[PDB]
Amino acid sequence: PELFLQDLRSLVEAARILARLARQRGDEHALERAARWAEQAARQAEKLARQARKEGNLELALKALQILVNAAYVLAEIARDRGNEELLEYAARLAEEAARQAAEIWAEAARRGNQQLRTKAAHILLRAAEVLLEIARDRGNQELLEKAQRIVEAVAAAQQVAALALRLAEELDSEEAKKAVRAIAEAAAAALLAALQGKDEVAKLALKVLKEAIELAKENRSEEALKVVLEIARAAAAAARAAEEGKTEVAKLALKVLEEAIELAKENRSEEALKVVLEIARAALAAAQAAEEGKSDEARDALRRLEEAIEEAKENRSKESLEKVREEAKEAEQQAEDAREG
Amino acid sequence: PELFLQDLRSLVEAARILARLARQRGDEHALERAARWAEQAARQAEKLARQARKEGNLELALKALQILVNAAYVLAEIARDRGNEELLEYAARLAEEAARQAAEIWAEAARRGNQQLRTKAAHILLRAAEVLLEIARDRGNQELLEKAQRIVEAVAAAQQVAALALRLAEELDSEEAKKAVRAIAEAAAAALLAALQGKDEVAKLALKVLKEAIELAKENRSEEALKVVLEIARAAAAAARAAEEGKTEVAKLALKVLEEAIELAKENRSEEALKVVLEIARAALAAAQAAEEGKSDEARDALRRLEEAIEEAKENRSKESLEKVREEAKEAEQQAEDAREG
Amino acid sequence: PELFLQDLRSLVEAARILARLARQRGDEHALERAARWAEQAARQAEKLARQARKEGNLELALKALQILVNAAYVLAEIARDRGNEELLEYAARLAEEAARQAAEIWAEAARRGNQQLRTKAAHILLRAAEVLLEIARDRGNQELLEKAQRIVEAVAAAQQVAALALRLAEELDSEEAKKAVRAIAEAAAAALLAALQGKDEVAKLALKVLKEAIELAKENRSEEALKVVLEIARAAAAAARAAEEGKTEVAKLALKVLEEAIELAKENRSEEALKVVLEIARAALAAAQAAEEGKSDEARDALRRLEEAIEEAKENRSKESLEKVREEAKEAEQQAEDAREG
Repeated sequence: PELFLQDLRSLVEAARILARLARQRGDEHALERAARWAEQAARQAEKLARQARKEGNLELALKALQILVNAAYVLAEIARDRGNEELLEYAARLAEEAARQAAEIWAEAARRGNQQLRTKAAHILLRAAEVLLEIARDRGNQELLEKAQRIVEAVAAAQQVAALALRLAEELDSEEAKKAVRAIAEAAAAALLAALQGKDEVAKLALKVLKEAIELAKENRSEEALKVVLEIARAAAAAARAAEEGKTEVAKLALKVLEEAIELAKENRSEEALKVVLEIARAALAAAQAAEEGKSDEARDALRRLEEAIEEAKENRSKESLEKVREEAKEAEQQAEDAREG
Repeated sequence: PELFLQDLRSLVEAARILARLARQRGDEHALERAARWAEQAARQAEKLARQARKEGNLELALKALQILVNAAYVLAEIARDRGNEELLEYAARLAEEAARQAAEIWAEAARRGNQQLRTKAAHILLRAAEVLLEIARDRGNQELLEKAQRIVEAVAAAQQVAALALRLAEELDSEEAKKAVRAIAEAAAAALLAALQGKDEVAKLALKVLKEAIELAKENRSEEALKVVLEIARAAAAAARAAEEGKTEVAKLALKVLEEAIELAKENRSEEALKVVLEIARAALAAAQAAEEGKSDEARDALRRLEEAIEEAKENRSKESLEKVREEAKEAEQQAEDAREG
Repeated sequence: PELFLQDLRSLVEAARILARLARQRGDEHALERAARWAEQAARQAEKLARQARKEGNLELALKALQILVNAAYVLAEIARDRGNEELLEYAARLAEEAARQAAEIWAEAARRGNQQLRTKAAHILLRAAEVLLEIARDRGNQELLEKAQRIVEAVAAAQQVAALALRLAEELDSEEAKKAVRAIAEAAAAALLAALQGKDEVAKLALKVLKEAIELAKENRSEEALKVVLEIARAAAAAARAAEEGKTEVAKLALKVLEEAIELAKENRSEEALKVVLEIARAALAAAQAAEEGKSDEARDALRRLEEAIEEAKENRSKESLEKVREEAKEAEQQAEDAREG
């Protein structure tokens, strides 16, 4: 049970001893035996985590990482002394595919409404990226450092999106607010998986778009703006499925489609201009399912339609032309219905 | 709530990564960004601790230190590598004014009767002085080491005064004993703030006076001696407000006024000599409020009155002259009433 | 109470500061004072552990070790800098006689049926052997390393015997199984004390005999084989009291008396051959009390009787000669009754 979880922690703390003890004894017979006391151990937890994540059980699969994550820092002191990069590039795959399912845990954290666990996942991601640090604290994998500095940057700022949620479910103890906050966070977890892939600038600017969402939500908070930011929360969310589809050319385009809209929020802040912005986003949630489908020449065919219209409200913002970008926003929202139907 | 307390621990463990990761990448853009991930974090807890200590809430403001105390050991590895002593002398004020309110927590620990927390405060003071150690483990601030060696010495011995309290509230499970023990400890916390200021010898000998209190309390423990040591417990207490008033010349004099009295306790141990010692102390609790007032030429005017009387019981100790230092102790106790009235 | 247990943890963390602080200040007056803040502390717990182990209280005497075990790693940084091997060979006796009673705790763990604590004891043994590592991480006590590499090897494999117990009290949730499992573990704790003494090969092969017990128990598990392995569990157990009696010549002989029997288990697996093996072991539990008595010329006189009979079932295994090693096993079991009576 959970006794076998504490029955495995000592085995890990038995490799950190026998590996440091057998490297200091010339016992490469026991240093290869202590290097086996860690390889024979970490797998029994990876199958335990795969079966716990299969049962939809969080708190145990969460405690299954902090023990399995530390298993790298012991195999680091082993494969560094023996010098075998075939046993060092083995802990590389042991940490990359480990933090793999660590973010799929932080998904249903906000996607199901657990807020004290979406901040408990950051420990693993923080204390597991530190397994590549001391692995290259002096060594040097130049391309690997270009990830942890773009990964650890994608954790601390990711948990920062969960900060305004609390300070807005506490500054606004409402259900029309704690539903957006739980979904404007269920939409912020995608920025993790969007900068955790090669495109680090795609999601650096993805959360940067959701940044102005709360700033335009604390400035003008309507019951039609709580749903304007919420219909834009889970709308810019799928801009990662466009970046996670080669279409970072269309995702960094799609994620930017809302930037000038959230900028046109507190300038011409009208209940008729909000419902034109609050109705302008829904196509992005359909154009992202189209760049997660493959129509980059049809998403950009519909994306190049709201550009001269982005140069419409920008050029012509007066009451009859921002309300003409209203009958033009409805026309732009029709290109998605002509594309979603396909 | 307390979720934002765990939502801040990961942010600290995210600076210890990104600062060690960006110093090892030439990213003084991210090493100045990781040096900001710690500066933007520690303040949100210092205001949380100031608002928790404002509400009279212990256990949360106590857990607010162990996270805020560790914040120094991360900024140490930053300001040491960059070499900027304008960012290193910033963590100096971040640790000095931090342990500032750490002893004001241990005050109401015994001053309100919480004994398992007066020993929980020592962790912070011990694990926060260790933030100056690794900051100068090789560097070297010679004047700063002359504090931590006089500070850490003032913690371990301070928590030693709380040891006899337990072993006397357990060796004497009484209320006439657990009230003195809770006040002979509420009087021992002042020795912390008296050696934590420049005068390290003032309180080294202050607890050394309360040392013979329990030794003369385990030797001759009367119900009139439980109140003799208790009327001397919170009496020598205010000898710090004299040292914390420049008058370490009058405090180290006032703290020494009880030394020869506790020595005259188990030699001429009489219920008529106890009530002459048990009535000799109360003037010190009034002469300390006078050296905490400014009458160093009037406290020493009344202190130089019990000196030839200290040379009275010492010279003339026989039954008619220790009982003549009785009608002289009452005369000495009258100089405080002529001084307290002012 | 347990407040004095937390009132002692800070005192330990006050030596690790003042010893590192006074060695870095030339204060060999305070470095000898910090070396006293640890010597005056560790004994108050060793008497607390001796009085807790006297009261048969586990969880507190278990938490009395993790604090007392760490006390070595602080005195290591002291006696290494001062260079005095008369203060370094003092922490040697402080760690050897410490792990002394650490295994006598893991005894009644399974010998009384507590399975989640027999795995909690491994932490101490693992995190206390690591006190000799950093003590000789660079120094070098060649004969001492020949112990910790044979001690830490005797912990991780010892807790491995407790693994099959869970995976057989969970794979077979029975009382005829959870009684053997609690006794085939109460018999595995002796292998700890048998390789923790000079004879490291005596118990390396002792658990190696109990290894084939479960392998022959998962292959052919009868209700007469659950009692065959259980009557062999606590039978090979006392093969340590023979090794812990100089008679490692008779113990490594006695521990090997069951090897060829567990090998003759799944080859001629008969309910009439099981009850001949299940009745062949009981003499070992009586021949081990004879090598724990001193009759090495009478135990080997009875041990040299089952050798030509070991060369009987091996030579003559057919149905009439393994059943003739049946009427010979009863004859061999009679030499113990003629020896136990003495």
